[PDB]
Amino acid sequence: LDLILVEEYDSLIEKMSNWNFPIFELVEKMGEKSGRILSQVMYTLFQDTGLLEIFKIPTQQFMNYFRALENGYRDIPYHNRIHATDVLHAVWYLTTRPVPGLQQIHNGRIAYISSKSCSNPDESYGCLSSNIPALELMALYVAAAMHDYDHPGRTNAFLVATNAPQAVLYNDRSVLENHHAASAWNLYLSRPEYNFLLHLDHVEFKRFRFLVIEAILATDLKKHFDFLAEFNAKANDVNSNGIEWSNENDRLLVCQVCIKLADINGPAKVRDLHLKWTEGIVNEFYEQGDEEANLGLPISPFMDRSSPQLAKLQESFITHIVGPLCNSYDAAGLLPGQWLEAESRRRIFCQLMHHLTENHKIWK
Amino acid sequence: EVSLDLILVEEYDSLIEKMSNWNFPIFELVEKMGEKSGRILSQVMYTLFQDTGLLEIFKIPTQQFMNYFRALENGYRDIPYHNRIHATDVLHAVWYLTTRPVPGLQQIHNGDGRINHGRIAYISSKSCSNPDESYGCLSSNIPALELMALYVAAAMHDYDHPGRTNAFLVATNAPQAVLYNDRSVLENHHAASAWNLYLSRPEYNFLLHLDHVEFKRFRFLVIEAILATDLKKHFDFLAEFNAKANDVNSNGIEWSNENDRLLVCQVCIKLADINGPAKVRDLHLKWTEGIVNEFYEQGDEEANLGLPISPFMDRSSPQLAKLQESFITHIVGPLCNSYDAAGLLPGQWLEAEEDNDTESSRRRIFCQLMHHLTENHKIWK
Ligand SMILES: CC(C)Cn1c(=O)n(C)c(=O)c2nc[nH]c21
Ligand SMILES: CC(C)Cn1c(=O)n(C)c(=O)c2nc[nH]c21
Ligand SMILES: [Mg+2]
Ligand SMILES: [Mg+2]
Ligand SMILES: [Mg+2]
Ligand SMILES: [Mg+2]
Repeated sequence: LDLILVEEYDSLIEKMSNWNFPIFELVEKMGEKSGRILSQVMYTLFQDTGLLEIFKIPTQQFMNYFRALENGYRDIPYHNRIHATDVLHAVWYLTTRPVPGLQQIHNGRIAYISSKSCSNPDESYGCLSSNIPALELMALYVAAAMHDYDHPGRTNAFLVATNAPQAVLYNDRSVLENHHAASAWNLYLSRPEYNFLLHLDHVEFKRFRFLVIEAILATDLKKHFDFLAEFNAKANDVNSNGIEWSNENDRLLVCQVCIKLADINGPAKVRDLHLKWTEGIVNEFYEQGDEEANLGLPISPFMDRSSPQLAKLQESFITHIVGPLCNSYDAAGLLPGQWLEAESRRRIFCQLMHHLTENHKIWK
Repeated sequence: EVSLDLILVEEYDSLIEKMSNWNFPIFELVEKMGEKSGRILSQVMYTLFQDTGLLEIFKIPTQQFMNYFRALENGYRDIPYHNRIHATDVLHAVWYLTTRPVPGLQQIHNGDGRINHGRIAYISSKSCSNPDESYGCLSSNIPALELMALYVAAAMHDYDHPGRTNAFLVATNAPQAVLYNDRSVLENHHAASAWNLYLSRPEYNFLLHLDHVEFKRFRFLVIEAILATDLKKHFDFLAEFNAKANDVNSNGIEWSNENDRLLVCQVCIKLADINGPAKVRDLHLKWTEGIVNEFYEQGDEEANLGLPISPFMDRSSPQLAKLQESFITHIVGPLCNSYDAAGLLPGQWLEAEEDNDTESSRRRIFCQLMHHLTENHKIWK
């Protein structure tokens, strides 16, 4: 049994080491225990990261909370625990793997993580794990795991339009996003057997909670262009200055843009995966459409299964949302990739940047 | 009948006449009402909505209006400061500030039985009017729908206040602070609560004659006003306001810009929410009393919880003078100046449009609340 469990860990880490991690396959391998995918992946990553040790996190409470958090994810076509797991894997990968030419100032007193499943080929590379303190990256990983907690499979617009109690409760501002963060943090405080951050002083915990909220609320698309604008003003402005990883604010922004990219990574994966996710999103949209119909309301754009515009939807999405975000992130040179020759006065190859471009074509 | 209708009119004219003054004697009204004093807010709201014409503009049914505002009052807890009386005071302030004559204010704007949704309505106070063309009032630049939202927001900005600060709630990990992720915890609760109350029952629906567009906008405007009363964002609003209105490279206002209009409206409740040290000594002190008493009530609970008593909240070690001094210096002070610099403050010209004293925009103006502020400041230094 001991060896059997160790084999499973090495197996997973090997699978997850690919940006195009076959998450749907894992779902199958787990079979009936499929519902514990988010907690299992969280455990595996917190180990590979070393966070469990860095913050003396008791294994029991950790699993208690995340096993609970998982059950909070409804059984809907897209915004479910599998999505959360995917978003988690993405932020982990994006802040762990080698980034061509990334200058690592804080190159690992504040603790810094380092994935045991990869390392920079040489000084020509770098990674966020070396510029962003472990506390902050843990907030990101946790935020990712709870960012779509208890999603109803409906959009903020729908909630706001139908004057849903949840929308009235939050004054129509980031309705879902607020509810995700609040519901999850509430769950955490519900029982003492969930408190896995007990070994953090009131100071650290206060900040950790802040960071987690900031990350989750940044996943509200209505604020997409504001983050993007703000991120570029700091990172991609020849009259500005790089980032200054020694700055909390700058670092936070980097983290927010990172989770934003991870939440909508769909079209930046291999076609196989991209289509599987797309199928989920639209099926969920069509359900929302059938309701608007039943409520005698105008069906929202791209949500009418009788008059679909799947390609127009995806083409539009990539063009206006994921695309510009990816470029900004790429321009800041934070995207993991690899050099092409033996010489940023050199050609790099960004696998996800490539996937995005190819996918855009299938929707044109 | 007539002997009953003629008496109802008298009360109206009285209240209006009394409110027609920046230093409206609220507490005197509280007593004049005595046992029916629990309905100050609903009575003032109704009165002000007639003085402005809002009842007619949006064909607001009296029954549902009273129904809702009566219920809204009841939501205000019986605490030392954040109570229906404070609400009524703030409501009166925004009403006054956006209605009385303002020296040199541009009038750039629109100066039967069916509602014409094609035309943008503007309200006009019956209890006053611009002395001459040298004066302009805010109600002439900000559409009725927007001012009505400001007034309604004032009436609900502190709904169900617990008498505790946001910091307190965040620190004690109150269920409400968790719910709103420590962001404008109280302010969020006020708006969400009042709105939930409004949609609670059909007999509260007094806005039943606004089309979906108008309602949607009204709701948005109200929330924006209420949430601006969170002092944590005080300096941010002040900064932004200065950037537009009066700064080195300031632009102006352009009342045609919805955003600028909202900013002005927000800076208004902002001021009206803390008008205390800008009223006459009498009123200023009476308010100061309520605030400290409440601050102390908090300090007590902080103690019963084994928490460090928050600054100025320890009654067995008060620092009232220091408190007010600082507040009038770092908060209300800079706000009034900024608002004054933009020239949006009611007031009156000192001299004739001939101030070229060779024997020594250009003429002199006297702002009542501007001086009250300088005076009250003295009695704390
Ligand atoms: C689900 C939706 C709010 C955002 N979103 C997304 O994240 N991915 C990956 C898509 O392909 C997509 N297509 C439309 N909307 C989309
Ligand atoms: C009540 C408090 C949050 C703000 N506040 C206020 O509104 N007025 C009028 C004061 O004099 C005052 N003094 C300290 N804090 C104050
Ligand atoms: Mg989401
Ligand atoms: Mg998501
Ligand atoms: Mg308040
Ligand atoms: Mg108030």
